[PDB]
Amino acid sequence: SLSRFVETLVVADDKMAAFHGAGLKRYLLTVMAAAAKAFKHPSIRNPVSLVVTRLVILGSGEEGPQVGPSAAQTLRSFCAWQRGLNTPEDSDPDHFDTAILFTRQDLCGVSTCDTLGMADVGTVCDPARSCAIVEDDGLQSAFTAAHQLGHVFNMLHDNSKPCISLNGPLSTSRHVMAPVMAHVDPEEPWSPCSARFITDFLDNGYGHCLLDKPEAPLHLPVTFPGKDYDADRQCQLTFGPDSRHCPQLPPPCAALWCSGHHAMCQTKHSPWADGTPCGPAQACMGGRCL
Ligand SMILES: [Ca+2]
Ligand SMILES: [Ca+2]
Ligand SMILES: [Zn+2]
Repeated sequence: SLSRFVETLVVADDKMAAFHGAGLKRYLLTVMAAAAKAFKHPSIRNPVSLVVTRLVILGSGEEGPQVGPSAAQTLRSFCAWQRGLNTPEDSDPDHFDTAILFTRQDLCGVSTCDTLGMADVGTVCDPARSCAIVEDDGLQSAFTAAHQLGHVFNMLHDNSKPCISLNGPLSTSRHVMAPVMAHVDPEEPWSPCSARFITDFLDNGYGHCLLDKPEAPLHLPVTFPGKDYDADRQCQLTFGPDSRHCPQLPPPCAALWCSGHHAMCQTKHSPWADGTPCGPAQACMGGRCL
């Protein structure tokens, strides 16, 4: 089976910078790594290799895309912007196959949105339309990412009419292309339905532009995200610099609860990052302490 490469542009926005500071590039790489690990899983049934060839960080001095107010607007804004950066032929190292915008603007509290982001379906090799938006809110934005790129590869939600047929009645929502905020089974990240829709896409020659290998991609961390950022840090990434992990809430791994201000524990209900210590000889995998 012919091996694919997705030459990804990554764009961090004006507010993503304020939030992450110097820690940004590393953060963004840690997330992208994590998305890339999902596309590399045998469950997708295709040798797809997610790869960052460019990374751009804006100001505040750098006239970027007009992000906000909505998610639908942000995507049309981004996709028109991102083109001024691309090149005519996939022969120039600067040519990228798809683009992703991470923003820390609350779009999904003012506007409708897919998970915490948006994308069109089946666009991988259309430079005018191959692009995505993700609202960042922690390491788990690596799955928001994959879900949106999934759509880029012509995937649909696992609760659509076509997907019920293929996944079977006893299907769970523990996969990347589930319409809810996901808790992806890492033994089986992609469902049968997602596995098929991509196969058909690539087989019908829609991934013709993913065949060239980029000469110099950015290095992606090979350590777990829970080792790179501990529980407190992960909490800090979701909610703010003052947020500490509330470990006391059972079961370990299933939900990252973080402190806030009397005093409280809050949650976005997305698991602890994979490889967070949760026991003496234990770390978390897919929201469980194994
Ligand atoms: Ca190229
Ligand atoms: Ca390419
Ligand atoms: Zn979706």
